[PDB]
Amino acid sequence: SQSNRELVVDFLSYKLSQKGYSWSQFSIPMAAVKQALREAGDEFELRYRRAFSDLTSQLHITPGTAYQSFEQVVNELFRDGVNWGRIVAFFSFGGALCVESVDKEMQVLVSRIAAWMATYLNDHLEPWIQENGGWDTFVELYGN
Ligand SMILES: C/C(=N\Nc1nc2ccccc2s1)c1ccc(-c2cccc(S(=O)(=O)NC(=O)CCCCCc3ccccc3)c2)o1
Repeated sequence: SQSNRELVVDFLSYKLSQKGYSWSQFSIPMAAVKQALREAGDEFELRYRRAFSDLTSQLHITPGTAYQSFEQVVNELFRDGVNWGRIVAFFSFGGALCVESVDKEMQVLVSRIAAWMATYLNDHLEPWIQENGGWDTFVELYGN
């Protein structure tokens, strides 16, 4: 999808803005999915992410690191399969890897992390999203 590409892009830009970094590595129901996912991600970071294993601990992200490394770590969010919260967490996770990377002046890694997210979302998560009524059902379940 291209739709999903802009979600990842929307999410990462919001998060970089929010946490105080440049988001300029990045140059209706869709504004509505964006919002719902934005807020979802904030609620997950606020209330919940504290409980989980730091998956950022299990991926010292560096210029050498490739998609399989990424994939293998995100796979830990989905050993029991996909659900909406785990998808929210997946976006959280990416945002996190963007904050660390800019915090590590590797600002260029960002767009690549966004590449990986769009690949991972599209290869593994999409089959579930569609089965479960797509993003419009997420919004209905997590709006406001
Ligand atoms: C380890 C991990 N995440 N780690 C992360 N690290 C970072 C760092 C930065 C940003 C995001 C993350 S996410 C992980 C695995 C699964 C999930 C997850 C994410 C979102 C939602 C959910 S959830 O909604 O599906 N909830 C759970 O999985 C917990 C439910 C536990 C029920 C246990 C139970 C047993 C028997 C009877 C009743 C209940 C899981 O996170």
